[PDB]
Amino acid sequence: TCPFYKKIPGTGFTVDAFQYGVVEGCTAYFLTHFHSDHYAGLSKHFTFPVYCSEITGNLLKNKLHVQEQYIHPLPLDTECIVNGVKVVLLDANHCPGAVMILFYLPNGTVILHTGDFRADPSMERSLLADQKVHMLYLDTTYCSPEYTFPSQQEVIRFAINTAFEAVTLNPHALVVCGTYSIGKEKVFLAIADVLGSKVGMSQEKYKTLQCLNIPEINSLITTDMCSSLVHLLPMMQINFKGLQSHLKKCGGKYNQILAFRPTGWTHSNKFTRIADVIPQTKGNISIYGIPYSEHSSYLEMKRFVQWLKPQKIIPTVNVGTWKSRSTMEKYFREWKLEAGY
Ligand code: NI
Repeated sequence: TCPFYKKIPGTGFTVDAFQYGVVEGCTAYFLTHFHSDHYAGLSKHFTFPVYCSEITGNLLKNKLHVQEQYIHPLPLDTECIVNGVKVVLLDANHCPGAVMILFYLPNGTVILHTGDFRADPSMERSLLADQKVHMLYLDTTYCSPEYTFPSQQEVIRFAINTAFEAVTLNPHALVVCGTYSIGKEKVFLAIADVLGSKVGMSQEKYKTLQCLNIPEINSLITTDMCSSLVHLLPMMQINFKGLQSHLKKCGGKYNQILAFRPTGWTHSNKFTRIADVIPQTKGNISIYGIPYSEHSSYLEMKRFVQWLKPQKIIPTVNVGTWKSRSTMEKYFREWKLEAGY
């Protein structure tokens, strides 16, 4: 049964609410982005109108084989009427296709649901800037001040420089990169660009990536593993054993592996700088774990809520415990007192 923080009050609308079967009183189901926690339940036997972005729609048609008559793609930064109500889609600065949604309720109330997001000062010059938000449904994944990480550009900087140095020192090494889902494609697209290579990958990852409207993409990725010195692998293979095993498949082409595990936040960030990050190494194989976040840090989150000045905030991540809720409400009150709204 559908939780309260996935219902839009005063409408026939739900948000990322697909795993509960037939939601009583729902006429238009919304999907913020193509990640498994959010789409769980969708398939070729889904028969209600789904609203989403274009890219999200491609992933529904091609990866879940949801039928074409039910996918309603909506363009961004655009006022659209759905079941008598004005919606707007804005960039979530998360993974590809990821949106936030602005709902204009018939009784004058105005709701922002954030989906998943990495807050950015650029969001302060979107269509949000024109007006007031009475309720905010907020991705609170890193809502505690100990959650610090670098900017995406610092992380990619470090990944480029690392990879170009190792391969200029050893022209016979292979670079591998981890993935489970969509998102973080810059990790491997930038490493492959500094290095002269296309990216090598499986048939399933290649077709996921063919859904994402990335320009010049046919020139960047391939299913021919042998032609490539950057390779994509499932995240669970980025371990000494998984790699050893992959190094054998390549057949005396490479004699060294440098691997990148993109993680979210991890405790080591509290003490060490991006600059100072060091690998695990066994013999001829090395693994870097890198804090490439697609979620707001604490500092980013707070800044966005203070510019937005909502009347009421409802969290959507970390909702399960009394101690987590209590913690999050304490930061909402400090933010509000400080900015004075
Ligand atoms: Ni997500």
